[PDB]
Amino acid sequence: SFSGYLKLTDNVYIKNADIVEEAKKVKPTVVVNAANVYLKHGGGVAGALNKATNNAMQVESDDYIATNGPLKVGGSCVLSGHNLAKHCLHVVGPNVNKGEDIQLLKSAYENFNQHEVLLAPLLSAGIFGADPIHSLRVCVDTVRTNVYLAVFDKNLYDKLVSSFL
Repeated sequence: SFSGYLKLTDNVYIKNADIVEEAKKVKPTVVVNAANVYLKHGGGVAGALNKATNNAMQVESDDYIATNGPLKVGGSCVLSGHNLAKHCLHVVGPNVNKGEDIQLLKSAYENFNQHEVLLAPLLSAGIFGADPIHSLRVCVDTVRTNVYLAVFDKNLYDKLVSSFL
């Protein structure tokens, strides 16, 4: 199962790990993607997850967008997890670098509550430009299901754990 995760709360766990490597190892029921409204998996977690699926996640996502149109910021869709997970929950956190509303981060985390257990990144962190300390705070205060957070950056992981209230 998941291993080496530090317990933050009753249901939130955290580890300094590459989410792609965690997904290939654990093969969880749900891996969360840090998606944009277009499901264009170019960089960050999305680019890395997509690259691990040999671009199959992108092909599937483009068919989904062609049929359904874009997601909302704060919204999500469930697609295949390909070789990484049974499912991929593509969640759109606000991208503060693109001027999106940070108040939508709580709405984005609410999507996790539809799944009993998930492997996930911190939403809106990294290239999405939000404060990762704030993202972890919103995560612990919003998610009620079991979330295993994979934090790619070592120094950020240490800062998140040492500053966690």
